[PDB]
Amino acid sequence: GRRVVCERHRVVVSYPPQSEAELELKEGDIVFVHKKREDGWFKGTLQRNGKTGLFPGSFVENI
Repeated sequence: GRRVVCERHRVVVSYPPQSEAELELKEGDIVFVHKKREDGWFKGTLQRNGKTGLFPGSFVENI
């Protein structure tokens, strides 16, 4: 019941970052979601490169 801050997701649609605040997503990447924002952007950390940043939530799916 305690907050989930490391929720495992898979990237469904690749996303190129518009700035350094954003994460590059590649299809198939594993991303751990720390926060889902009211504006629909997620904060998470990629397993592949260890980077933390913001990305559009609709581009990922729960595992």
